[PDB]
Amino acid sequence: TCPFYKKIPGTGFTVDAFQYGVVEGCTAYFLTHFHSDHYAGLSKHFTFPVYCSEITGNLLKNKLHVQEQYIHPLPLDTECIVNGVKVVLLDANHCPGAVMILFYLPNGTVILHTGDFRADPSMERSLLADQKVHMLYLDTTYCSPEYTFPSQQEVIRFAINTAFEAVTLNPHALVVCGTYSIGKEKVFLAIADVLGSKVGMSQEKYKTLQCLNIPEINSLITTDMCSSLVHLLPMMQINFKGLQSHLKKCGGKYNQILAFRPTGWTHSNKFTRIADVIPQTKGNISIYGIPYSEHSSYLEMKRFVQWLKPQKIIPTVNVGTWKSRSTMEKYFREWKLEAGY
Ligand code: NI
Repeated sequence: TCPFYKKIPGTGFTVDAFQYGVVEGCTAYFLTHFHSDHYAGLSKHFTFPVYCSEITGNLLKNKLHVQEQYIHPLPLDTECIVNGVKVVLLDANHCPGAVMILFYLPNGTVILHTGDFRADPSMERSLLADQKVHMLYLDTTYCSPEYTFPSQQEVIRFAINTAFEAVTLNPHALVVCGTYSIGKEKVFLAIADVLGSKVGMSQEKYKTLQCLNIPEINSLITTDMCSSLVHLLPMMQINFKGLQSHLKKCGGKYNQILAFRPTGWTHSNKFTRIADVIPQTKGNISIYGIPYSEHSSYLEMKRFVQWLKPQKIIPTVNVGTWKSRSTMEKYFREWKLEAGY
């Protein structure tokens, strides 16, 4: 049954609740972003209003074939009225089109639902600064102190330098980047840009990227693999068997693969600096695991919450075990006592 943490009290609204069939008494279904655990259940047969960002609206229309009369895209940073309730969509710093949602209840409660987000100090100068939030529905993906990772900027620097160096030493090396969903486009686009190549990918993937309102995308991507030395493949195929295979397919245009697997977190983060990352190598194939996160680290999350000072926190991630739940509630209490709210 629809869980309580996907329901907005005092409204007929749900958030990311498309896999439960008809949710009793739901008058508007909000979608934070186009990732499968969140959209699961949408299709061309959905006949209720869906509210979302313009980019997420493009992906519903073109990838899932949701009919246009049920898609209600909203501009960001703009006060809008949905079924008589004032709402604002804010940038979530997650994947393209990902939003957080501010609900202004008739009775005067203000509710922020983060969707998936990577908290950042820039959010402290959005519309959020202008009024108090009583309840926070928080993306708690990495809510434990062991989760540290570098800035996105430091990680992209690492990848750019690595790739530029390898291909300048060997102009017959191919770079491969793994993907299984939107997000993390900066990885493969930054590399292609430093090498003066377009990124080659399947037609299905090129279609997905054309939905995202990225400036000058026609200049950076292509479905012609031959003319490209940065290839995007499914994340599944980023392993020695999968890469040896792909290399055979290129017909001796290339003699070496350098591949990137942008993962969330890995236990090498507790020990290893970004400067200190090494690949796994077999033969003429090297694989780099890089910690490019589109979720908040524990410290980023803690700062955002201590800044916002909500009266109640509702976790949306890692809620399935008692030990998880109970550990998160302990951190919330530490944060609150340390900051004085
Ligand atoms: Ni997500």
